[PDB]
Amino acid sequence: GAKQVDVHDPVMTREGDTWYLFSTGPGITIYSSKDRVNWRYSDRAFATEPTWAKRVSPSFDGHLWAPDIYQHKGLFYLYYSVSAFGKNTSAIGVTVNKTLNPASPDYRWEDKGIVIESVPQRDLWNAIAPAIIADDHGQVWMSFGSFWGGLKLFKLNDDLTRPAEPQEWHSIAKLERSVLMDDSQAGSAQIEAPFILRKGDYYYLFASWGLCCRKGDSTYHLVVGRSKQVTGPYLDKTGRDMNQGGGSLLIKGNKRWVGLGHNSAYTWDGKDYLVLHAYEAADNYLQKLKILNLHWDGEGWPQVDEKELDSYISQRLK
Ligand SMILES: [Cl-]
Repeated sequence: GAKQVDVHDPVMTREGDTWYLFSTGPGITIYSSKDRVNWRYSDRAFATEPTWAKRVSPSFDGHLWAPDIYQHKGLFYLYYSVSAFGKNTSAIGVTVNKTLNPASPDYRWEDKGIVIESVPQRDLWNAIAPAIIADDHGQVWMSFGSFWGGLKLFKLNDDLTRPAEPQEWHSIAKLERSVLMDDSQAGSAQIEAPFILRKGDYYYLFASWGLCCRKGDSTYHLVVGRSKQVTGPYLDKTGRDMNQGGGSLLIKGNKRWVGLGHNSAYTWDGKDYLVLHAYEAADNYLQKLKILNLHWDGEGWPQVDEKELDSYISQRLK
């Protein structure tokens, strides 16, 4: 290729011998790769935009946020966020395809509409940044959230397009906020973008703390907690519940990478990987894809080598 690939809020999956990468961007931006390093543009999920997006977000600009990709019964489920900066006029949608290869006769994204929507003054959460997790009991869950009253988990219905009925919800992580604050304001609870990975006997909840998207002043970083059951509670290394501000440091930025986060995490062929964006100080703070090897310490906690922020170098192909 020649330049690193620029992404925000990345997720990944493999179909056959091809890797696919999904990013925040117009219609959700999709790339493909044979080796996880050299990436070509593949498609955008929506050629224009979801038919319903403007009614949720009247000033919608075409950019969909924070995708999650999930394989289930032979299909590909791509969750995506419609929102507006600074507000909780937001909704998570899902669109489904039979395959990820755009040359395939089976290739077509079909929107299934709104999974969940937040409404100002009704909901103390923000319906963005979905992540899908299955448990040991045949059930599938969505975690999501950003600012307001924090991160939530709810049970999905049988087709994975709406909340199961009757509904079942759980709070999984939170930072301080008084309800006397105006309901329309994001607050000081700088927590977002949950992602859950099952490893050994625990579920691990990753979350982003601090502020993204602000050049030299970004404080964005990753913290983690763990729970025996998918529904919590997620505790940190000191035994503090993430519902009361717990979370142990996984990785933070340095002089070259000022802010990093909004991660995913995967087990591929018996090894584990952390997938994130990081803002490159030497290139106008432009967010680059980073894939790091995910290790586990003697106490059962994830660990990464921050040197891989430099040695993992994606390439954008023609
Ligand atoms: Cl995400």
